[PDB]
Parts: sequence; structure tokens; C-alpha cells
Amino acid sequence: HPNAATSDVNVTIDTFVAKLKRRQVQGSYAIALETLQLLMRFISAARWNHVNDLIEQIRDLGNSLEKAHPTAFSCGNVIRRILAVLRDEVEEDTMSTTVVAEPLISSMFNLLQKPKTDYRQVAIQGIKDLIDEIKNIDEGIQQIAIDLIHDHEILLTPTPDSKTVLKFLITARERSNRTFTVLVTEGFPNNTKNAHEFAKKLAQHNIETLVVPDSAVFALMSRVGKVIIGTKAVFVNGGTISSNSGVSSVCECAREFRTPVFAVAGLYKLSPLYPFDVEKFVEFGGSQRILPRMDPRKRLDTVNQITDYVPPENIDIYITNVGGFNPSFIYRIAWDNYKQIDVHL
Amino acid sequence: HPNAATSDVNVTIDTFVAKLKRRQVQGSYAIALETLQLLMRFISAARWNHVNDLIEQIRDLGNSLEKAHPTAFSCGNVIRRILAVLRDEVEEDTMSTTVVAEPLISSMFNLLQKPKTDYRQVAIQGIKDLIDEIKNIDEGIQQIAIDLIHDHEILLTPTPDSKTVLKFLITARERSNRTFTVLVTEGFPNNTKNAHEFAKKLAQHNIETLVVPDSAVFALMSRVGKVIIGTKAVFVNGGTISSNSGVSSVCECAREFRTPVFAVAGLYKLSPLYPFDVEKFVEFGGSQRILPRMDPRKRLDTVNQITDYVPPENIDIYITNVGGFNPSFIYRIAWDNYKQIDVHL
Repeated sequence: HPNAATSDVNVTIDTFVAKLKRRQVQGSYAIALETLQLLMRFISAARWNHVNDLIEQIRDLGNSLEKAHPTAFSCGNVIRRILAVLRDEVEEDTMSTTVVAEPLISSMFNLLQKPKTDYRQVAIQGIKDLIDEIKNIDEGIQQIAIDLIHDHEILLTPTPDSKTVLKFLITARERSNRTFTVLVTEGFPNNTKNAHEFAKKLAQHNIETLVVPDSAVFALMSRVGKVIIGTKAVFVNGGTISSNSGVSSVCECAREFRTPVFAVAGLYKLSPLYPFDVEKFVEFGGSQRILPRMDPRKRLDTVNQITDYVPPENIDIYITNVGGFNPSFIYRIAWDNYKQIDVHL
Repeated sequence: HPNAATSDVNVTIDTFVAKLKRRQVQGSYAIALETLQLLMRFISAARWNHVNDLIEQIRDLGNSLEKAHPTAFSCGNVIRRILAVLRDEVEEDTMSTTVVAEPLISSMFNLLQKPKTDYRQVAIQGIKDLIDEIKNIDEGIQQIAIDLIHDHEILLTPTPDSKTVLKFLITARERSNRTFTVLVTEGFPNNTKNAHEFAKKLAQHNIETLVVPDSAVFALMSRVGKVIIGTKAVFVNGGTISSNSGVSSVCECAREFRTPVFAVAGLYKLSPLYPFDVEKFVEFGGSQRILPRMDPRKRLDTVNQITDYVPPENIDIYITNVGGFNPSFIYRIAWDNYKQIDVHL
């Protein structure tokens, strides 16, 4: 469905679109929040009574948003989650309206074989619940995360940008008995300032900080104990897209030297879409923040990328609010929140 | 060739044989010394008249010695070295007697194409030189040896039976600026007491000592920095015979984790003969030490071995008195000490 009725009924959709396209909005969490707000707006003002049609409309809206920005996934994910929440409720309702037990939580053969209420209030509650979840992830992570960090171990941290990862680190550091040394990679094109900020924050807390160039991975890896990465998007087979610059090579190095690889993950940040090719999913970067002047650029060709995709062969741990999960197992987790039909919208 | 010619001229051969058979002589160094002494005795007493015949006799004697005891490699090696020493002198002499171009020190095409003096004194001197070489090995290692181990690094030590390895460790430990943690694997049926002794020595030296059982190698492997072998005999392609029990598995583990594997022995232990079979050269221990009783132990056939063979693929470094060498290079060193025809006797 095109944006014809969705302009005067709900106002800020255009603004959201603008934020998405021109990168006015910063941080995936913020984007998610915005999406939630939009959904709430859609719910409160508009009236439907018919449910399947409404669901379809919602799906269409999600799809359009996805098509608008092919590298922002959180927005999509949240919508999908909401749809899933709706669907189960709808299914429950149908059974009451009309008036079989499964071996597990979900059946396989049921797809091939033929199978006024306070619903609005429930829907409203759902959004609030989602918001709450988004707010408090660290409270669920803390009692699972601070179990594996030991004394006299050096920790390498690629991609330092997220407010969650920092918080996690700080919680660990609060326990002064647990001794750890932090190696921080700069990240040439985009991460630099952020990395510096992170370092400053660490200093403020009184944690031992070491500033690392992007080339110095092989020389330190023999001394590196555990590697923790702050990812933006989590996928089906295990692989992740991390928040810009120098992740793949580092992972490869880790694999070579046999190093345990931790990752800060989220259930709303987790995506049920599969990454088949490196050519499509990887977002490339600007040459503006590399070399000034454009007359030498006539013959020379600068190659640079923002967000980097990782193969599932390297990472081993995914610390969430529920717990730590294997990359060769995270699909199950996704399925416990998302459906196979709601993948291709 | 029997012992009919040598009965009143040389008698000590029998004694040597006795020492070999019932293991009255202990430590390869001692065996080597004995061999040297025997050679000296042979030289001072016997008559020659001819040189080729004498050489042949020497070869025969060597063969006999080998037949008497195969696990004594040092004995063989020393003899071979002596032969090599003789040979060059003989070659030199021939050139004067008769009265040539070469790209390097030795040529391959010289084998394909058709080619009284005071040599006794030279031969005597050779023995002395060999003795001198045997005397000090550690002094020619320590200048290279105390450059590899660094601060806050962890060492893992299989085979503490060798007298050289301990000395090497001690020399490293002497330095006030250098600090390292030592993990010691026991070796149950052959190395236990020796291992304990080593541990005690380490304690005395005032270093951080960690006594580790043979099962607890895997758990500590994430922290292991270097691997050192207490080998007894070196060979052609790189493969080495180690001084009894608990070496192979550890080496394999190291290879798996890509941990650097060092080896310290010497060039008198180095043999120009190939270890084609593990079963032929490796000797087995005793069944009595493992489990008591005899009548139920007829049913319980126990397998236990003294010496251990490690493939050249795992080991990368062979630091000797001359300098640092590789398994891909050590063959040339052997050639520089033992000649082409002297390999087969």
C-alpha cells in the first residue's frame, strides 16, 4: 500500500523516512524507539475493527520501511516482533470465536497439512512491554556476563560504540578484584572519535587502557586472552554485522591463534533474514575522510567500507538478557520470537 | 668379524658390552666418554702398516658395537665423527702421495667421475677435540637461549630427564630482569622421580613452580607460551628420540594450539642414520613397576615404554653450541661432521 491515507492521519512518518534516508537519526536503539512510537501512533488514532487486513497493512508498512533503507534492520525486526505478538493473540481469539496438542512449542507438519474484545488494549500493552525490554537489557545480561571474566587476562575490544557494551564493561570493572587489561582498536574511517571517547570513559572509571592501531593485530594476539565485540546486527547461521571497521581480519587472526570470541547481542537486534552474499549486505564508506583533493583521484581508486560482516566460523558466545548462546544455535532463539512466513514481507 | 684378533691387545670391549647390556652405564654423555676412551685405547696400542685396512677394521668394530647395543647412538656418532676426521686427513695425504676444483665444500659430481705420514697424531688430537666439545655445550647455547623467553610468559616443560635442559632453564632464570611461570608435566611410569627432583631444584632456585599431572595439560593450554623438549638423540630429517615418557601427546597439543616447540640437545647426540622405524630404535620399559601381583597379571598384559619418538613436523628449533638451526637444515650440520661413506658400516 502506498502513502496516500498515511499522511494526515499520522504526521511524523515523513520525518522518520527523512531520518532514515539522510542519516539524521543516530543509534539503532533510537531507531527502534522511533519505530515503536510510530506503531503506537498508528494504533491509537486509526480505527480498523477487522484484524487480518490490519495485519496485512502493518506488514506492507514494514516492507516499505525495509525497502527504504537496506542496512537498518532493527526497525524491521521490532515490527516483525510486534506482528508475531499480534498473531498468537489472534490465533487464541479465533479459537474462542469458533466456540490439538503439540509435542513441543511448535509443530513441523502443521504447515503442510490443513489446520468485541480488549484486543486493542493488549496491543497497547505489547508496545509498552517492548519499550521496557529495550530499556532494560543490561539488567538481564549482568548476572550471566560477569561469570567468565578472570584475573590476569587481557581483553581486546573491536568496535567500541554502543551504550550497552560500555555499561557491561563498567559493571565488570566495578568489581575491583577482577583484573583485566583493555586493548582498544581505533578504527580508521569512522570509529576513531568514538574509540577515543570510549578510552576517555575507561580512564574516568580507572581501567587500564591501551590504544591499538588497526595493523597491530598479529603482534598482540598471542597475549590476548578474550575478545569482546559490540555488534549491531545478528543473523541466522551465526555471522554478525559489527559497528564499522576492522572486524573480519581480527576474527581471522583469532581463529588462527585459537582465541575465545565473545559478543554482546540482543533479541531485538537479532534478524531472521539470511546473509548469502558479501556483495549486498556490506555497506561501503566515504573517501572524504581519507585523502583531501580530487585531481589525484582521477587515476587512483580508494577502497573503503563502513559496516563489516563476519563469518560464523570465528565467534562462539552471544551474551543476551536470557543468556549465552552458540552461533550454531541462535536460529532457534530467533524462531522462538519470529516466524518463517514473516521473513519475506 | 669376530673378537679373535682383539684379546690381549684390547680387553675393554667386553667390559663395554657388559656395561651396555645390564645398564651399568647411565647417561648418553658417559657412554660417549667410554667410547672415546675405547677409541684412544685402540689407537695407542694396535698396529696398522696399511691405512685402508685399518679403516675397514675400525668400521667393523663400529658395526660390532652397534650390534651389541642399538639404543646407544652417542657411541656410534662419536665413532663416525672420528672416521670423518681420519678421512679428510687421508684424502689430503693421498694428494701429496700422488705428487682439483670444487664450487663448494662438497661436490656431487665427484662421486660419478673417476678420482707414510704422521696421521696418528692428528687422529689422537681429533679425539681430544671431541672430548672438549662434549665437555661444554651449555656455554654455546646460552648466548642464543636467553633471548627467547620474555616477561609475563608461561613455559611448559615435558621431559626433565635431560641434564642440559635444566641448565638452560637455570641460566634463563638467573637474570633479574626476566620473570616467567613454569608448568611441569610429571610423566608417570618413567619420569616421576626425575620430575619431582626438577621441581625441587626449581623451588631452590626461587622461581614460581607449578607441578601438573599428565591429565591436566588441556585446561592450562590457553595460557601456555612456549614448549621445550628434553630430547636424547637427534636425527637426519628432524625427528628426535626423547629421554623417556610424556612428550608426544604434549607436542601434539602444542601443534594443535600453534604453540612454539623448542629443542635443546647438541651435535654429539646428532646421528647421520635415519629413523625409518619407530619400533626398531625405541626400547620398552618394565611391567612390574605399574601393578602388583603375578597370577592375575598374566591376564592383565600391561604396555609401557621408555623412549619416545616425535615427528619433525611439530618441532621447529634446534639450538646447539654452534647456533640456532631448523629440522630442514640440521642434515647439513650432520654432513659437516660425518662423511658420506661413514653413514653405512
